[PDB]
Amino acid sequence: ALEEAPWPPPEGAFVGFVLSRKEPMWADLLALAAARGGRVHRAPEPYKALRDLKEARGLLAKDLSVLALREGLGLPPGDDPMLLAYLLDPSNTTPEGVARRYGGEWTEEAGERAALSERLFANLWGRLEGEERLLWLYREVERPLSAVLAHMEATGVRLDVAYLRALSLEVAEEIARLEAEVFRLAGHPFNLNSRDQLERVLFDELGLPAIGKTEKTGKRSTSAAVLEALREAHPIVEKILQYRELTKLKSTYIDPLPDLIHPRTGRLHTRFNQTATATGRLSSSDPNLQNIPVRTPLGQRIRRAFIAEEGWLLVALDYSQIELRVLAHLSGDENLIRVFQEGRDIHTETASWMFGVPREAVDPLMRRAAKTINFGVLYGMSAHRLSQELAIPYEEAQAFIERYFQSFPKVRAWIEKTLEEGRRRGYVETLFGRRRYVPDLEARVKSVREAAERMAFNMPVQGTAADLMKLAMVKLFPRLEEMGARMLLQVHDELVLEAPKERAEAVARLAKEVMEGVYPLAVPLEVEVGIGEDWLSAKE
DNA sequence: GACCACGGCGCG
DNA sequence: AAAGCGCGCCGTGGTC
Ligand SMILES: Nc1ccn([C@H]2C[C@H](O)[C@@H](COP(=O)(O)OP(=O)(O)OP(=O)(O)O)O2)c(=O)n1
Ligand SMILES: [Mg+2]
Ligand SMILES: [Mg+2]
Ligand SMILES: [Mg+2]
Repeated sequence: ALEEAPWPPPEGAFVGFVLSRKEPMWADLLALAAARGGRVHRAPEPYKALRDLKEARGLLAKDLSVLALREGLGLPPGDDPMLLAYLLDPSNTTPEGVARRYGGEWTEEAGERAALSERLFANLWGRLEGEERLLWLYREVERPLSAVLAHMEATGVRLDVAYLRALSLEVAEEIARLEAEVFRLAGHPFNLNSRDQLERVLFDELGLPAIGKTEKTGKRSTSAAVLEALREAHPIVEKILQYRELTKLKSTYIDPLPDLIHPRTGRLHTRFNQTATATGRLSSSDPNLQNIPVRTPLGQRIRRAFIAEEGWLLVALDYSQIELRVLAHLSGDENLIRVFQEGRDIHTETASWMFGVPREAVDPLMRRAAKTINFGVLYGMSAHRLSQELAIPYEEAQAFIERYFQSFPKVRAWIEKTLEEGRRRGYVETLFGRRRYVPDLEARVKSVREAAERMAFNMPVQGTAADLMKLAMVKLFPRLEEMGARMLLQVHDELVLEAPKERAEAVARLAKEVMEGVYPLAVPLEVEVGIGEDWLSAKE
């Protein structure tokens, strides 16, 4: 179809490329092509050809940019049809689907990918015309953010490998102690990793009371919540919970991470997926660095393995109570606004009630426990679940939920208004106009409809917080480059940077200010910042 | 060796 | 498990 023309392509051409594997830091670049003006140009040798491009423009542009950075080439990502489609409808998350939906087919040939990028860009650009607010998000947030993400991905983070290896050996011995006790208590060995085998042991052999059922298959659940309720019924329960905690951490973090160090950089490299969530948040994968443990003693030990380069420090910055502040702005609730104008902390207040201690006596881990409670209740947690999680009577859980919303009267009104508009329009939106379609708001099945409602009224809050963080990253990145500091990770409302020791204090101050001032709301945004040699010490 | 669905669980 | 929401990865079980 397209006239095949000699490499290289003219400037502004759209690229297509094929990787040996999905991870750009680990992939071999198998093929590269570009398309423009009814022509397709195929590179005879992809790696060398990379040097001819001045911009990665096309589907998955960021990925190619990350591969280019890895090879020491400064090839920034530009237009990407994925970002246009994702803004039109965040269910647009794969090139396979976007292609089918907007005008072609995602194949495994670079030339075809190049032509496809060009055609999809034309069509999607046409769909965005008139959508002033989505276009603003594209130009002011998503497009420039992809460049920032590319640098983050290519930079990676330093990990204390020997430390994790040593930790693995210690945790293995403790796991053996736990499994042996579980087998002694069961009266026989079995695969303790199999929730099917454990189910039979707990509920059929030991005759414990089943408490809950699983979603898809209706099996008797062995979840931590069920085990928690059974803690008193049998000694084997506590041992299983401890085994579960250790094996989770070992199988997910301690063992896999050390093996993922890149041979060229000597660092660990995640992917920051820009078109992966329904709300506008980023996700992180291969490996996921947005869920590194932090709650338990062993989890904290693991977080300590994330460290600064010699002569550098980590700077960790985290928005205070962020979705509550966002909620205050979206809902306009006078009481909630006043909470933040007065410098109050709702997590600490709930924690002090939960644990029956003065606010001054609330420690960091008590405060963290209050977050599930505060956001749980806000986004529709049942009194039954609440009562179970707090080990208080059903009636007390009910009253806590009532006082919560009674304290902030306009919140319920905002929720109702949000749902009404979502029903009529078919979508809900963030402060900046990012959309999520929620068709099930009119489902005739109550459980399905109500589930859709909770998704719907949560999206403007979580999504607005996401837009704010993305905007802050776009503003902050060029200031960091100027100071010779690096942006390493984003964890939803937190950034982790790496700075030369002599500039770390200046970097911390500047980053705090950029993040707090990103987009003034009806309440102040506050950012907590710490500096340290490891990720744990840097969050104070 | 691969894929999936599921339950389960780590973080935000 | 339960009327929190958003993710990605683990091992098991079942295929292919
Ligand atoms: N169990 C949780 C924890 C967090 N979040 C969302 C809402 C939070 O505001 C946001 C950021 O998570 P944080 O842990 O940083 O919580 P906060 O910003 O609210 O409190 P903090 O002051 O400790 O940073 O993610 C959530 O929906 N459910
Ligand atoms: Mg926060
Ligand atoms: Mg946070
Ligand atoms: Mg799942």
